[PDB]
Amino acid sequence: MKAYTKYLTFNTKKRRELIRITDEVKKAVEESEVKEGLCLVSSMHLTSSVIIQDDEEGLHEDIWEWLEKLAPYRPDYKHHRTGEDNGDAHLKNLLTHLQVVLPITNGKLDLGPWQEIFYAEFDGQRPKRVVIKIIGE
Amino acid sequence: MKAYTKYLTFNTKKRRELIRITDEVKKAVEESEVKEGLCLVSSMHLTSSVIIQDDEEGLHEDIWEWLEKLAPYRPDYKHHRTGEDNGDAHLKNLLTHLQVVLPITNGKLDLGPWQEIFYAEFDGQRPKRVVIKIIGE
Amino acid sequence: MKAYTKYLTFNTKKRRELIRITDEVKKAVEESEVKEGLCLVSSMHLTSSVIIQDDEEGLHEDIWEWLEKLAPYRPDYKHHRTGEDNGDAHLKNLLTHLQVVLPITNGKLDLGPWQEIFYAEFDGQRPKRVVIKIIGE
Repeated sequence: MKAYTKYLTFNTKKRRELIRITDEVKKAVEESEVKEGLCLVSSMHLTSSVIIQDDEEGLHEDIWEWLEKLAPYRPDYKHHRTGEDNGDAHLKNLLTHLQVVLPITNGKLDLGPWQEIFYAEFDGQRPKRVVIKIIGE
Repeated sequence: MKAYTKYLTFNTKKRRELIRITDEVKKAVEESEVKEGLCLVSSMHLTSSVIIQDDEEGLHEDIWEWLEKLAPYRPDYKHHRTGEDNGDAHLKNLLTHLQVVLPITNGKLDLGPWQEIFYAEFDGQRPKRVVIKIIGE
Repeated sequence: MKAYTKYLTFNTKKRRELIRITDEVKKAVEESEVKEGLCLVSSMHLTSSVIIQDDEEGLHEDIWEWLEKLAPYRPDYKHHRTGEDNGDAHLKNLLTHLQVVLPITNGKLDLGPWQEIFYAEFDGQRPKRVVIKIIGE
């Protein structure tokens, strides 16, 4: 059986940011030479997630507003006992889920007509990685 | 290694609907002849998800009410700049997560005593697909 | 191809509880002899989930408070028609997502610097299982 691993590193210019990584993942799928298989794309951190959204602008704005609404920055989270006040970023990671698993069909990332893979940074400005793990034939 | 792919197509009679697809997935697991492996079941759209719930009626009603409560239809989402006002469906997809991964054990879908796989449509009435991707031996 | 299955059983002392199972999963990864692969860790129940959080105390308290806030116990959920009033536990399962999929790299669980796998019980005090399903080489 074939297996392929690749790590993507980000250091966003902002604390919160949406980064397209579909082509990155597609590059990995090609390198893996896998014809049929599974492709896991997961954030290795608790304050960021790999999500599948689409490209529309307005929707990107809606998700930040919904995230802030459901998992708002707060000064009083208990996590702040450590002096860290990125508690909301952890909640946003829980909310959105840290990862996605995609099919590989006929040597291709099996995506829907509008699906796009993003690295959703919730506490960036420092080096953080995303793992791509592919298995199959 | 063995790999099997199958797409399920839905065109719900309603914008929002709960559709049982466990037997569909089980049919695919049988066709794949896989003894031991993994089975990914994922929506190929941003406005629908594959979820695992159970069969109880009341709970089905609770999830729609909770979804509407956490990701309410709204006329003012920015996504509406496109004239599309299914923004809430995208949020519901984020909320519930687009997919599930299930074990295949001894040639069988490895499910809990009450687990049932559903295709949860949040903006239906048009052709949308779900991918089943199986790998293993 | 190699495949390995192991079930973890819990019967929490409390209705709601956070249980570390990272070492349990690591034990399974070792037993599987898999060098490169995927490792699914999923709750077999609708009222509990496998989540990835980190170890900080304050954050553990924040997640219970956020969960209760987003998916509060309630006496009036429709699910209660059955006399069961664990409706909130089902919602919490939806919220947090029942499972996680982890990479196996060089015979090791491929985890981030702070990632820890937990069994998050939302209606415990009875025997419930978590499945570990590993495939790869």
